[PDB]
Amino acid sequence: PEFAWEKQQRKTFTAWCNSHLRKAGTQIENIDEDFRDGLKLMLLLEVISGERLPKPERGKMRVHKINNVNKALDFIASKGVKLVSIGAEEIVDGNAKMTLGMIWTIILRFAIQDISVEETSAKEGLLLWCQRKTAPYKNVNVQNFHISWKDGLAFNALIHRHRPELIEYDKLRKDDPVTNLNNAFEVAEKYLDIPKMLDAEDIVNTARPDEKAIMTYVSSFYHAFS
Repeated sequence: PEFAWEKQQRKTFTAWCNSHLRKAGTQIENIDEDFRDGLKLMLLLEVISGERLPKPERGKMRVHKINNVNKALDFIASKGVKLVSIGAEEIVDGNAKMTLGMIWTIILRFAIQDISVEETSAKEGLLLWCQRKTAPYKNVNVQNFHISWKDGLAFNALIHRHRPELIEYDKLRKDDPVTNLNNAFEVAEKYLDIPKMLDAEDIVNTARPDEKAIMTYVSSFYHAFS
């Protein structure tokens, strides 16, 4: 039995991994299984760092997989990440909850941390960028990475600020949140080559939708527009 934030993070983090793994000629399907041998995890880190990790071992025994995951974890540690709750054995053994936490760590370090706006970095910097870009939209008030995005208007406003032809902003009503959210999600996919990472119903019906999932997707817009 699972949580809503858990279904949110699995969809989102899988789609995010795939938005990078596609540049290296592969995809994952099931985040609970497809990183257990460490190969696609090294691949992911090569794509998002623009660097190369130590040669992977493809011998199919457990010890090689543990070795591959430890290289990945060493590469993350080398970029300044203090890994705490996670270890290579439990990843290879398919600790799905731990594997989700490791992917968040990678998203935070490689997609969010280096964002810097007006002497403000990482999550806070990304939020300030959203605030700046959505300033002139009177029916938008970005104050967080959760409820502020629930009605779909902020997503649409972000796109429209950069690419006004993609969004007919005046059609969008505040009390029509699922239409707004899907509209943004569809435009981002078709036109900005940002794959869908969120589910509209999960966003609307959760008092506070998952801010890691929203941060992940929004970080993709920051990089698409930079």
